Amino acid sequence: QDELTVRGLVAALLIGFIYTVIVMKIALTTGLVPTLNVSAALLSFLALRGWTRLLERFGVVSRPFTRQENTIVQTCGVACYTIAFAGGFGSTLLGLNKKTYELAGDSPGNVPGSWKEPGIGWMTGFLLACSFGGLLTLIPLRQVLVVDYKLVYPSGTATAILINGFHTDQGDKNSRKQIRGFLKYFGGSFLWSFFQWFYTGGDACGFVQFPTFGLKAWKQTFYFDFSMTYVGAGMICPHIVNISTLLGAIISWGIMWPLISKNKGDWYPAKVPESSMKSLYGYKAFICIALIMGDGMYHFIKIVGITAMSMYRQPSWMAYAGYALFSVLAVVTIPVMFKQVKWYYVVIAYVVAPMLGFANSYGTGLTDINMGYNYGKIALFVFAGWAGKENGVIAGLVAGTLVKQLVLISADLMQDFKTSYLTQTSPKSMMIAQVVGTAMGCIVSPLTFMLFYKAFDIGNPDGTWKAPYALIYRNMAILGVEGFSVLPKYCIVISGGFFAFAAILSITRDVMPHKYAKYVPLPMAMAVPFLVGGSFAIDMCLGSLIVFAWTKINKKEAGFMVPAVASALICGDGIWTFPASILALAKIKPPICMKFLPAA
Amino acid sequence: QDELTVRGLVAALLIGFIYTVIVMKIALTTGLVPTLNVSAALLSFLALRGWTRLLERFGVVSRPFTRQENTIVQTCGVACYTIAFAGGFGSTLLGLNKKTYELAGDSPGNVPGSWKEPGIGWMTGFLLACSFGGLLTLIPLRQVLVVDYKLVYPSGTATAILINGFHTDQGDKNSRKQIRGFLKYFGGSFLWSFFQWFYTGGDACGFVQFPTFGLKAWKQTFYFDFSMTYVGAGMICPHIVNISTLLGAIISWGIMWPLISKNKGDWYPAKVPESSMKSLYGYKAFICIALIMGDGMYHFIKIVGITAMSMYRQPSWMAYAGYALFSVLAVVTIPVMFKQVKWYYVVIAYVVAPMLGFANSYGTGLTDINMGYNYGKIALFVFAGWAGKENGVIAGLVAGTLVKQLVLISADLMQDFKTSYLTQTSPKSMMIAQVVGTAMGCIVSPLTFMLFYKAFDIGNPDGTWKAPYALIYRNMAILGVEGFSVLPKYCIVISGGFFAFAAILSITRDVMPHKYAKYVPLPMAMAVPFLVGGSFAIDMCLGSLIVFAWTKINKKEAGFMVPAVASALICGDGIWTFPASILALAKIKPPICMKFLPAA
Ligand SMILES: CC(C)CCC[C@@H](C)[C@H]1CC[C@H]2[C@@H]3CC=C4C[C@@H](OC(=O)CCC(=O)O)CC[C@]4(C)[C@H]3CC[C@]12C
Ligand SMILES: CC(C)CCC[C@@H](C)[C@H]1CC[C@H]2[C@@H]3CC=C4C[C@@H](OC(=O)CCC(=O)O)CC[C@]4(C)[C@H]3CC[C@]12C
Ligand SMILES: CC(C)CCC[C@@H](C)[C@H]1CC[C@H]2[C@@H]3CC=C4C[C@@H](OC(=O)CCC(=O)O)CC[C@]4(C)[C@H]3CC[C@]12C
Ligand SMILES: CC(C)CCC[C@@H](C)[C@H]1CC[C@H]2[C@@H]3CC=C4C[C@@H](OC(=O)CCC(=O)O)CC[C@]4(C)[C@H]3CC[C@]12C
Repeated sequence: QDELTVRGLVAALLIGFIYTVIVMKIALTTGLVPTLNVSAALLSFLALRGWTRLLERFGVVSRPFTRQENTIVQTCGVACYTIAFAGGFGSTLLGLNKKTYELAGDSPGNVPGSWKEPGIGWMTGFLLACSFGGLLTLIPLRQVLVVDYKLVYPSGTATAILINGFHTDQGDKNSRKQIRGFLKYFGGSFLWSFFQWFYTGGDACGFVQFPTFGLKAWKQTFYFDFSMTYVGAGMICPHIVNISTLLGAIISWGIMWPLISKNKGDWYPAKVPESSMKSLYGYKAFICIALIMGDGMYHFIKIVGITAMSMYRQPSWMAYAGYALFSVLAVVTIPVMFKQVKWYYVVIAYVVAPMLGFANSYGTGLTDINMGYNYGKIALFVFAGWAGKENGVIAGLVAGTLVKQLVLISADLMQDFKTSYLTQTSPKSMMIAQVVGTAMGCIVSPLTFMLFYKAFDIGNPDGTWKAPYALIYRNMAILGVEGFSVLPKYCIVISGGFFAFAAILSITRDVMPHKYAKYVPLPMAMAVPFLVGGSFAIDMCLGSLIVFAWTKINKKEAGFMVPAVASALICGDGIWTFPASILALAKIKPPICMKFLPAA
Repeated sequence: QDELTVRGLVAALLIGFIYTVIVMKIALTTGLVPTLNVSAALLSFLALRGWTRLLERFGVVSRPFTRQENTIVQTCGVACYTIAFAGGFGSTLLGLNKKTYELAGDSPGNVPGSWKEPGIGWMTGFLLACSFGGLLTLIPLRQVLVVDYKLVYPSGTATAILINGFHTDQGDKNSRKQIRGFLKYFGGSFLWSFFQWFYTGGDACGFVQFPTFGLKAWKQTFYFDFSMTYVGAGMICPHIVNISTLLGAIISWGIMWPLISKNKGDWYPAKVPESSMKSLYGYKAFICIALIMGDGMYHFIKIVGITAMSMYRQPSWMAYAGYALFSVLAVVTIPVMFKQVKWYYVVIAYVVAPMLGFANSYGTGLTDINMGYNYGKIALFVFAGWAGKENGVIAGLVAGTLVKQLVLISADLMQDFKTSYLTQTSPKSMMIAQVVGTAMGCIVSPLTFMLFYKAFDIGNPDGTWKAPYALIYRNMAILGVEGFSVLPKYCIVISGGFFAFAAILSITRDVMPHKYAKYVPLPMAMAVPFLVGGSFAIDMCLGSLIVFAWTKINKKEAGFMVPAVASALICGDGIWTFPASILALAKIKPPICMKFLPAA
């Protein structure tokens, strides 16, 4: 009790509903889904405190609003609208339409019978079959990642400190300074993000696209964006993670991509545009996943090996028993909706999902970057190649959704579990909130999507309701119909080499003594700057430099003030994401565009 | 003794010589003469300390290098290169050439016999006749302005604190914090100015031309440039000065100029470009000088009235006796060089010079802005109208130089006297340094100018050595040949109205009780934003806002730390002016141009 409340369920439903509308409409118009996890924590506090104070004003007495209750409300609210974008409503499930089929055009794999129309009944059934699969895998993941590996989730840590500060009324020698120090940088970060908004009024202009080291380095993604989220995240991360991130940027963007791009006419065709698996993006996706798989497989096998040895020498199996039940339920249900999907396609997806989900959850616990979109695109490509021209596009799209959603749900909610750990929230109550929130998400989102779908015209390339990613994901399946031959030359060989390189580094860190194991780079921390630019790496290294400078200047103060200052920078930028979404919701666009030119 | 040293004279000659070359070449190529007063103080310290330490390394003993000696060296050095730009070598004396005469073209007033060629003999004689006139007027001005009126010269105050910090080795509870606090902001301001340099690579782009309130307000000069000099200057100025500066910007740029510009076809011709006395710049120059004259005349008359009453009831006259001697020497000498100039033209110039010099020196003591260039342009216009088409262009140019130089010398060296006051430097030793420095300036500058003039081609509009202001000043004289009829409609009436308005405000402040005299705006502080934009006013108000916020937060700390922090911001930007000049000297230009566009 005192954590699961009726008022909390009502507040979570309201927050989950309004956030679903914001996420859905933005996805159906621009496709740039914002991260609104931090804003939900603030809205949960304001809504419930206002309700309690309203009762106080009228004389009605209510139960005290504690920090554990606030975490549960955010947890239920987050899972409600997470399905809105993790379910592929604007990316993959929208790519099954006949409208998207016609936009793709006449091409191999795009057979006349590979289009599906949206509907409330099948979408709700599709989500319920697969949404409750990731939740069961989370229970074993919480122990190994949050409490055993002690991974720091910067978004989870920042939200936990924010939630604690709201409910911390104790007067201590440090508590007062923690809150006041948090407020000074929270307001500054929010105003800084608010100020930047007026000058990001075009393609690649603003403080985000600032060439701090010149235009030549900026085009190589080696600039410094003024993002306090990445600076704040890097402050609470260990230096080895921040250094490893810089190495990945230098190896990929400073060495590898310039060298590989020198063969734009020999290795891969030059007529095809970039950002496609046939041209220079095959290297981006496959090498990046190779590093994570090379490191993720070693860790996952080691955990199984340790567990196997412990049992041989002698609720963990309860979660997997329930996971198998939902896995079978999905296997018997999904091919009924889609004749294209075969029964064993779903079995393979569910078998490798805990492994893929573990890798992304582990990666999110180091660099605060959720790479579940990359896994869905890779899973879409391989599954599309597992079927011929017939029943291939739908097979890739549907199988991609299962992998994309389960992996995204895992990483997103692991940070939410990190918040519960720091706020002394009961894990069993957290499990109930996610199940209730996910169940409502599987009902609200299909209803919300159909309300937009029926009222407006979605998918028109020359209209307000344009979904660019619906066609992009459709083209990935069409290109994925053909096998691995479409990948550029030496793409598999280099990926296999980096798989070995990732494997060697993982082994090297656990075999060498602890003295020399503090300097081995992390293979999957280096993998993040392979898809995103090196600007993220520079920001993380700046955060470590600030902590390194602060620690030397004042060892005592930096011990307890760095988490508070780092959280304020993350929260302040995170809070502004809600007004920025509303401005984007109301078609209000930035007035000015701060462009940089080479003294033309 | 201990202030006038042989090593100081040698160092001042070297600093004065190198600064003359930098000022002369920049004036002959771009015309944007930098303010290098702060950089001279640092170079004086480094040069002499290195000389003393070199003697220490070799075992040679030397007299201790004190703060008074440092002030004298900067004083002699500043006066040496001040004549380089205050003498109109690149603006007015270059406008007398036959090359400039041909560029002006066929127009009334530009008679065939109104060109003069440069020469070492007459230029040296011309300067010696008029350069030592302003110095004598300074001696009475020091008492009334520096010590009696207690005007704060932000550049003089900042240099004095910088010079004191170099020679302050005492260990006190506050002295250590004063120096360390100065160093933190001095390095930050220097790096900030250094960082901005790479992005100001074009016409109106960079952090200086930042539309902090939108593009509409920026075109109205109501933006916030990131200039730490103006922010630092406003911190040590009283709030009434900073508020009055904002009022002048709102009245002129927010009300007057938009309304007057609405008559671009009726009041003044629209074909003629702006920034000319015939179109919208007559209002800028005449109204701005009207406010200063309205306030300056009241103060100057009051000082004479107080002095007259004191004598009636009963070295001041020594300075004026010497000033009259040089005034007569100029009168008998200048018309010999120029047949165009008549004897009584010089007499009128020297009679009104102490009045004009007092007004600019008083204005420089409030807003740290030297407006002697405006007086020279106004003096050029009226004196050109005092002669017909014959002997009119030369009469305006020559008479403009006397007014421009004497007024510029007064304001520039009054800040130097403010430095001596705070550094406990002997005023009589300061007088000797200025005379020696001015005498060398009248010799080095004509030699330096002729070295460039003989070696290269100066005045070519399509060459590296282009002097835009030489022709602009030439056109002012040609337009000034015709009388006050060329001024736009109602220009004199509005200027006369603001003359009364300035007079009323000056009287109102001294007649009302001290309780209500703290809120009367200063007429000549409002006059500064009439020529420059309102961005300067905003920066000054930001500095007052910082002090107002700092004082409320910590009354004790803001008492002694504000001058140190304000000086560091001014000095840091001032020091960078020297490397920026060297980069401009070596034809090195900024790489990037940070342009702002309306989301085109
Ligand atoms: C003490 C700390 C704060 C150091 C400050 C960081 C410097 C190492 C950075 C800041 C500005 C940077 C410069 C910003 C811009 C350029 C322009 C760039 O020239 C271009 O190529 C621009 C486009 C073009 O000219 O074609 C060359 C690198 C350079 C000098 C960068 C080099 C590295 C600099 C000096
Ligand atoms: C200390 C922390 C806070 C970050 C500071 C990093 C920068 C000072 C340095 C480190 C890595 C450097 C980069 C390392 C590698 C490259 C690759 C190089 O790319 C190419 O070789 C061009 C290839 C082509 O022509 O396409 C251009 C310089 C650049 C961007 C360097 C620019 C300056 C960077 C970003
Ligand atoms: C708490 C403190 C820090 C307040 C922050 C200052 C605000 C009062 C300033 C900062 C940004 C300013 C905005 C910056 C840019 C614009 C664009 C401007 O639109 C334009 O006209 C741009 C050119 C065009 O669109 O044609 C309208 C004013 C506005 C909203 C400005 C209004 C005033 C703002 C919000
Ligand atoms: C508080 C301190 C630190 C300075 C902050 C000042 C700004 C918040 C305000 C004060 C004065 C304002 C200005 C007052 C007057 C005008 C005149 C107005 O000009 C016109 O009427 C346009 C004329 C034309 O169309 O040519 C445009 C708005 C502007 C620039 C305002 C923009 C916003 C300003 C700069």
